[PDB]
Amino acid sequence: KQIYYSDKYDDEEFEYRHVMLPKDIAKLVPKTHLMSESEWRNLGVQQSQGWVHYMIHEPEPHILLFRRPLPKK
Amino acid sequence: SHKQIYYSDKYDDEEFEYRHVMLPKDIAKLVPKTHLMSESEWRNLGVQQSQGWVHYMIHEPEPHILLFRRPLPKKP
Repeated sequence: KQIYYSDKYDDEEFEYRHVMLPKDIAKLVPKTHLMSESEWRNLGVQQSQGWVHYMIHEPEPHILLFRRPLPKK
Repeated sequence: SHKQIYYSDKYDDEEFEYRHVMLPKDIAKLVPKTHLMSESEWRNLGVQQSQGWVHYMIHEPEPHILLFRRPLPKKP
């Protein structure tokens, strides 16, 4: 498999997006704490900047929810 | 599923920058069977990406997958 990034969906202050990890590397996503910008890059998830892991997902561990405030506004 | 379309990483080389959008199989049919798309055509599918992308090939085996590519600068 490979990593797939979705389309962005934004709200009143955040441009949203989530990554789809192959179950292969999903078993490296810590379940106890959010990943640091430096942490997820080490996984394989290449993105721009300002994209930060904002929420832990216990149900579906292969989905990394990312956030970032609207385009350097 | 608040999302269905998926973009892969920009695997590139010293000539062209690649990527490939992945449509949900419930749309493969709206994808022109006989010709390559124009920016307008794929944007219509809902594929959102940088303007410079170009539909250079139809993925025969599994058609629901769009194959884009763009030129990588430096010579020229």
